[PDB]
Amino acid sequence: GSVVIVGRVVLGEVQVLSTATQSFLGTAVNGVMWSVYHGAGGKTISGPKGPVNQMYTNVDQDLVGWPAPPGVKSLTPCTCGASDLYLVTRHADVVPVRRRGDTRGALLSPRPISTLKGSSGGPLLCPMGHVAGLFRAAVCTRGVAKAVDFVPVESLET
Ligand SMILES: CC(C)(C)[C@@H]1NC(=O)O[C@@H]2CCC[C@H]2OC/C=C/C(F)(F)c2nc3ccccc3nc2O[C@@H]2C[C@@H](C(=O)N[C@]3(C(=O)NS(=O)(=O)C4(C)CC4)C[C@H]3C(F)F)N(C2)C1=O
Ligand SMILES: [Zn+2]
Repeated sequence: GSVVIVGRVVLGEVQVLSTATQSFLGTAVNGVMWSVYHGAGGKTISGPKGPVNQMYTNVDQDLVGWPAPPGVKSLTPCTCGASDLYLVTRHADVVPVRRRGDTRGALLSPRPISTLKGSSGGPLLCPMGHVAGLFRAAVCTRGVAKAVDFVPVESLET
């Protein structure tokens, strides 16, 4: 009934999060580990110090947030306005993405949806290594991902 940290992706470190049935990612920004509601629901983040309740819960935007667990360093928000981004997956892959709006980004090369499955909550990074967005959904046709939908980093504030 809680979310557990089961690993990380070393870039800054993205957290690999798991429930009893699902696994996804968590990205710390502004002292808050953000993730997606469709993975974590309203569940707490567990750990040796005891369960911690979510401090942010938005079902409409599919965005949730816990206070960053001790040791989870926050990534730097992107302020350079880059349009060439990089999606970090749970498998440490770094998929180039061309931003085509506030919440959308086109893939330079279509990827099978299976390779992006489980990477919701991962960051989209700019050429400087700063987080410009948070992976939420994929634009899928014939089982192939041609674009992604993400929560803009501007929405990841206190
Ligand atoms: C066809 C498709 C690809 C399955 C689907 N595309 C899709 O919907 O595209 C349209 C067009 C562009 C945006 C989107 O508009 C609808 C908005 C969807 C949403 F995201 F805002 C969302 N809000 C919710 C809020 C509350 C409760 C449930 C919600 N459920 C949602 O959507 C659901 C979930 C989301 C998802 O699967 N995300 C990913 C992922 O990895 N998850 S996961 O870790 O394996 C796992 C399931 C363990 C947690 C990255 C994408 C993929 F790479 F795996 N979905 C379905 C999709 O992406
Ligand atoms: Zn930047």
